[PDB]
Amino acid sequence: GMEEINKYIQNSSETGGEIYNLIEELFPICRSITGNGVRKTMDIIRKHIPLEIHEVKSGTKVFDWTVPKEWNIKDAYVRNSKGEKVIDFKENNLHVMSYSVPVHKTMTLDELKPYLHTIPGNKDRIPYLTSYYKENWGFSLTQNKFDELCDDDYEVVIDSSLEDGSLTYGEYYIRGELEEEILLTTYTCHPSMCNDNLSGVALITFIAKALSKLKTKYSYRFLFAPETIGSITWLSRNEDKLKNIKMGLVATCVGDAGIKNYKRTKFGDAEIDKIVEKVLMHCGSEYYVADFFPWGSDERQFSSPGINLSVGSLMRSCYGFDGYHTSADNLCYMNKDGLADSYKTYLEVIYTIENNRTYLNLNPKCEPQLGKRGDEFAMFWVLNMSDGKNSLLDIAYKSGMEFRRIKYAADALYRVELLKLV
Amino acid sequence: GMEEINKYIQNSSETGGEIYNLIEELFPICRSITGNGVRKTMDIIRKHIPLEIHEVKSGTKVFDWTVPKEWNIKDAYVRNSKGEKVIDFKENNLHVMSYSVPVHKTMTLDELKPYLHTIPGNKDRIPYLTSYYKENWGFSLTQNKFDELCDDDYEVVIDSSLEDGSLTYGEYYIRGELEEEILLTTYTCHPSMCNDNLSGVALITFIAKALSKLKTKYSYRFLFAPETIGSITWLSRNEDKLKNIKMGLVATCVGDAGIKNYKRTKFGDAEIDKIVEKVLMHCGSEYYVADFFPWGSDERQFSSPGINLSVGSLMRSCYGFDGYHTSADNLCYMNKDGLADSYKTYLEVIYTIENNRTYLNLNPKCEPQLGKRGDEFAMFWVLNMSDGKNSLLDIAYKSGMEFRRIKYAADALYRVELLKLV
Amino acid sequence: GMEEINKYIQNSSETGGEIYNLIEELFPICRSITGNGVRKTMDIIRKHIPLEIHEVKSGTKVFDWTVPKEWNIKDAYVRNSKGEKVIDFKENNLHVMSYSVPVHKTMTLDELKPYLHTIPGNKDRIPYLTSYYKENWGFSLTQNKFDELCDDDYEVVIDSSLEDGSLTYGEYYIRGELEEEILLTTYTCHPSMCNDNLSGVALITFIAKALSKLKTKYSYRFLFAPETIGSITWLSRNEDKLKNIKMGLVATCVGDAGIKNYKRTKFGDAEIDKIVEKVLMHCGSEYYVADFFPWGSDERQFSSPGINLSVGSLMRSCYGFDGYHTSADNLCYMNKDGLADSYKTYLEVIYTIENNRTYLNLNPKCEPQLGKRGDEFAMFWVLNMSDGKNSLLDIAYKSGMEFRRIKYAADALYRVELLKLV
Ligand SMILES: [Cl-]
Ligand SMILES: [Cl-]
Ligand SMILES: [Cl-]
Ligand SMILES: [Cl-]
Ligand SMILES: [Cl-]
Ligand SMILES: [Cl-]
Ligand SMILES: [Zn+2]
Ligand SMILES: [Zn+2]
Ligand SMILES: [Zn+2]
Repeated sequence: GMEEINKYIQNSSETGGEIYNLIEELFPICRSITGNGVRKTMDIIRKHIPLEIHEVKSGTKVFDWTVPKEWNIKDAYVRNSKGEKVIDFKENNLHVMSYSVPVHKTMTLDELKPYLHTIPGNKDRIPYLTSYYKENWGFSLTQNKFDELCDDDYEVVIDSSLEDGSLTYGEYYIRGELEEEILLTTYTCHPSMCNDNLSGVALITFIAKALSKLKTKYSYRFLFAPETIGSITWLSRNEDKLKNIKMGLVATCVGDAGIKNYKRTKFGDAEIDKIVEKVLMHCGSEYYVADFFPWGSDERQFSSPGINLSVGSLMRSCYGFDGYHTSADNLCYMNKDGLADSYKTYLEVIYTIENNRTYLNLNPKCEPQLGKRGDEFAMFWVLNMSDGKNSLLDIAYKSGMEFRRIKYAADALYRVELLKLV
Repeated sequence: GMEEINKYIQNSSETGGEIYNLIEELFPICRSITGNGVRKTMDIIRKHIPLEIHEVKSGTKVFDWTVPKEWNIKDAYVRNSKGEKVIDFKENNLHVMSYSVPVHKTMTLDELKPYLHTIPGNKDRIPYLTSYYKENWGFSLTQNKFDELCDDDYEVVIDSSLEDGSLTYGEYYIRGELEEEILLTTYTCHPSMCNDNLSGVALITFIAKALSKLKTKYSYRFLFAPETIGSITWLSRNEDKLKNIKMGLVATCVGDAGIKNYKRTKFGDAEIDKIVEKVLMHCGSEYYVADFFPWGSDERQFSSPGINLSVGSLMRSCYGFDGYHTSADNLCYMNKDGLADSYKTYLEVIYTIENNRTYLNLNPKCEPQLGKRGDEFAMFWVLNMSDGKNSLLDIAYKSGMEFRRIKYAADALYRVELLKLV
Repeated sequence: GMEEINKYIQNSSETGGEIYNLIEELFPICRSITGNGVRKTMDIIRKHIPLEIHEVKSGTKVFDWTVPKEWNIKDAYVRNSKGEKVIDFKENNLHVMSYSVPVHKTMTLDELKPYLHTIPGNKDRIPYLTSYYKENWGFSLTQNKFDELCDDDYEVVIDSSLEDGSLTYGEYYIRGELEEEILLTTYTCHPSMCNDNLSGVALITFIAKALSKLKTKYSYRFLFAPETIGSITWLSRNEDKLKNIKMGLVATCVGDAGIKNYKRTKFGDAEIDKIVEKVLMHCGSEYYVADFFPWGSDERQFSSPGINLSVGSLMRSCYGFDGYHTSADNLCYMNKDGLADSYKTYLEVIYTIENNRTYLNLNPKCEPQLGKRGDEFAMFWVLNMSDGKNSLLDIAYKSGMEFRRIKYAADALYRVELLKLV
C-alpha cells in the first residue's frame, strides 16, 4: 500500500536530476522575504504541485512581529565614467543587499566604499547581505574585483521599491485517513544560492509530488514561506490547526555532496527524532545527529514554548558550511546524488512514520507452533514484544534491527492472524 | 544458616568431578524430545535426587502446540556388500537424525547420498540433526568417512518407531519458608553431546542435591524437560503456579573451559539480573553479559508476553560455540574446573537470592557511637542506606562493594540491634 | 545586587593572603574536640566575625552519643638524664596524643618505647594521634629523632587534665529575605596542621565576612564545631531548624596547591551538586568530582538517614593526601593562590545559589521581534526554555553554557519585560 513508495525510492537517481533542474530554473530569480521574486517562485512550484498562495498585508501583526513592507527590484549597478557597470545585478542578484532602499547617485570611490561589501578571506566570493528591518542599501562584490576598482566618479543605481504591499506564502495540504498531521516546511526568501535554500524548496516540492500519488494514513502539510517572518505569520493564522501536528521537519541545505545531518526536536526523543535516527542508523552512509538549539531555521518558531511542536531538521551540510551566504553556494555546489539521497531519506522517514504500527500478539502464551499456518529472528521479536504497548519502532530499536525487517516480519504474522492492530 | 552453603562452595572442585561422572554415565543414552532415552535419563537422575516424572499423551494440546508422537530407536546402520557397517548407531547416536522414520532398504550410493549429512568444513565431525515435526530420515557421518565410501549396494536400516505415546518430563520441588519460588530449568532432549546439554542436566541435579540439605527462605523448583515442547507443556499444566515464580534461570552449556556468560531476562534489570551480574562482577574471572533476545533456549517460553516471568540463563560458552551440535561436543570437551566453577557460581547466586534482605537502621539520627555495643566501611554504608527502601544488593551496588561484605556487615549490625528486618 | 560579590571575587588574591595570615595566627594553638585551645580559636575567629559560642556539658546525651570529658594541656615532654627535652610539646603540639591522660614518670627507653609513635616510611614526620574515647597516652616523634634516642632513664611528663567540663562550638547566622538556609560547616578539633583543618576554618571565616556585607535571598549559617561529636551535638540541639536547610557544604582541606575536589551529597544530583559541578565545569582549571560515601567528614552526620540533608564537600587535595595527619601538613603546605582559588570558588557557588531563578517567557508564541525594545545565543535559550519549569541552572546545563552567561542574558530580557519571575 505505502509499499507503493518503494518505486519512488528506487528511482531516486532520476528524481535527483529532476530536483536539480527545478533548482536551476529557480536559481536566477531574486527572492527576498517579500516580493515578485517570491511570486515567480510560487509560479514555478505550481508547475509541479498545487499550492494555495497567501498574501498578508504589510503592517499585519503576527504575534509579536509586524508584516514588513514589500520590497521589489528592477535593476542595480555601479557604473564608471568610461560607462562600464563595474557591479551588475543582472550578473548576480547577490550584488545587492536585500531590501536595499532605492538610490540614484554619483559618488567617488571613497564615498561609495562604505556601502561596498567583500570577503577578504575568499577573494573570489560575493557576500550575501540583507537589511530587512533597518532602512539601508549595499552592494556586494569580490575582493579581487574591488581591488581592481579606481578612484573615479561612479553612477550608483539601485532601482528598487519599498512600499506597503503583502507577504507571500504558499501551502499544500494532503488529507490522509487521519487528521493527525506531518508538517514539512522550507523557506523561500533566499535569492540565487543553491544549498541555502533552493535545495529545500526543490526537495519538498518533489516529496509533495510523490505523496500526492499515495493513500496515506497521516495528513501532510507543506509550507513554503520566508524564514522566520513566514513561519510566524503562518502560525499566527493557524493556531486552530496546531493540535493536529504530530511531528515535522524543516528542510534546508539538502543538496551538497556531504553527509546527512539531523537536528533534533527540542524534546530530543520525540517520535520523529527516534524515526529519523533509526533510518540514518541503518542507511549505510555516515551521518551526524545534533541536539536542538533555539537558532538556525524555523524550528525555533515551531519549538517556542507557546507553540511547542516536535519539529526537527534533516539536512546535508548544515548552514554554516564553507561558502554559505556567498556566491560559492552555486549550481555546481549542488550534487545530484546528494539530492537523490536526501529525497530517498525523506521518503524512508515518511514510510517509517506511516508504517509504525502497534500490535497485540494473539498467541501470547508461549510461542506459536510456527508451521500450523505457512526471517525468523525478526518475527520472534515482534511476537515477543507485541503486548499492546510496543510500536514497531520500539521493537526495531530494542532488537537493533532495521525498521523494514521488523515491518515485514509483522506483516507476515498479521497475515496468518497472529497479530491484532491496536 | 544459609552460611551452610559455604562448605558446598568450598568443596566445589570435588563436586565438579561428581558432576562430570554423571555426564559420563548419561552420555551414551539416546535422548530425543520423547522416548525411552529420556526415561533412562530420569532413572539416572533419580539416583541423585527425587523427581516426579510426568507423561503427557501424544496429541495433548499445550497452548498452541500439540504433544508429538513418541519416538524410539533400537538400532540403525548402513552396511556395505562386504558386510561392514560403514555407519553404526551403536558407535555414536549422532549418526541418526532424531525422529527418523523406520527404514529397511537396499540402495546404491547415489540413492543414499541425499539422506547422508556431513560437515565439509570440519571433516572429522558428525553433525547432529533432528526432524521432529516433518516425517523424514537421515544418517550423519564425518566428511572423511563419507569421502572413503564406495559406489555399492548398501543395506540401510533404521529400526525405530514413531507412534502415539507420551512425552516425559521430570520435576523436583523444595518447599521453603515462603511460597515465592525460584525456578531452575534445563532441557533433556539432546542425545550424546556434553555441553549442549548434559552439562545443564548434571549441574541442576547437583544444585538440587545441595539445596535439599538446607533450610531455604524461598521455594525452589527444578524442571527437567525437552526443550521448547517440554517448557510449553509444563507451563500449560501449571498456570496456577506462575504467580509465585519470582525469578528463574535456564542452565545449559555450563561445562566447557571458557568464560561465564549471562543472558539477561527480557526486563534487563530484574532482581535475578542484578544478582547474577553482581556475583560475576566480584567473582575474579572474566565474564560476559548479553541482553535478552527471544531465541536460544526456554527463556523464550518463560519470557513470552503471556507468561512474562524473569528468567535468565547462566552459561559458560553459549550455544553457537565451535563444535556445538556435533560429535566434537564430547566428554573431553567437558572441563572439571569449568563444571566446578559453574556450580560454585550458581550456589553464590542462590546464596545472594536468599540473603538479599531489607533493613531499617534503628539509630538513623546521625551515626551511632560504635563502641557502646562491641569492616567499618561496609557497616557505614549499611547504616547510611538502610531507610527501609534499600536492599543489601542495592547497597552492594551503590557502594561498589562485594555482596558478602555488605551481608556480613549487616549481620554484625543486626546482632547489636542497630537494624530491624523490614 | 548580589553583583556586589564580584569585587570580592576580583580581590581574591589579596584575600587569599588574609586567609593565610589567620591560619598562621591559629597554627600554634592546641585544639582538640574540647578545651581551651578551641576557646582560644573561637576568640581569634571573633576578631573577624561575630559568633555565638555554645558550651554543652560533659555527659549530655546527643542522640546516640555522649558529650565527652573536657581535655586540657599545659605542657608535655620526655627528658633525658643529661636534662634535655628529647620530645617537647612546646616545639610541636603533634608530639602529644590528643586526650592524653596526665603522666609523670621515670622510665627506661624500653618501657617508654610502646608509648612512642613514628612514621618509618617518612623518617622526618611527626604523626598526629588521638585517643578520645579510651583512656590512654602517647608521644609522637620523627623516626630520625627516635633512631638517635638512647638507653636511659627518661623523665616523662604530660601535664594534662581530663575532667567533666564542656564542649565548645561556635555559630554565626545571617538572616536573608528567606528562611531557607544554606549551611557551611567546618571542624575545629585539629591542632597544629594546616590543610586539615585550619584551611576550612580560615576559609569559612572569610566567606562569612564577605556575605555579612551583602543583601542575600537565602539565610546562611556557619558552624564551627569539633568533627563528628560537634555536628551530632549541633543537630541534637537544632532539629527544629533542619526543615529550612536547603543545601550545605563541609569545608576542609581547601588550602594546598592541588586541584579542586567535590564530594557530592548522598543524592548525587541535588541542587547543590548541580550548582557546584556547573561552577567547576566552566572555571578554567582541572577538578575532580566524587560520589558520596558515608565516611570522611561531617557530611556523614548530615547525610544520616534520619537527618538526610543535601550536604557536599568542596575541597582541594582531599584528606588522605600525602602528609595528612602529620607535621608535613604545615604552613609551607598552604598555598596563597590555592586559598584564593578555593575562596573565589565558594563565592561563585554562592553567587549561583542566589541567582538561580525561574522565569516565564511573557512572549512564548514564537520569538519576539528583538528590536522593539533595545549575547543573542544565551538569550534565545532563556526565552526558549522559560516555560515556568526550568531554572537558569537548567538552561545553563542544557545549553552547555556557563551560568553567568545565562544569568546576564536573563537579566537583559527581564529589563525589557519579556520575563516574569515565577
Ligand atoms: Cl491545498
Ligand atoms: Cl537488521
Ligand atoms: Cl517433588
Ligand atoms: Cl568489596
Ligand atoms: Cl549569630
Ligand atoms: Cl559559555
Ligand atoms: Zn541562509
Ligand atoms: Zn542444542
Ligand atoms: Zn583529620
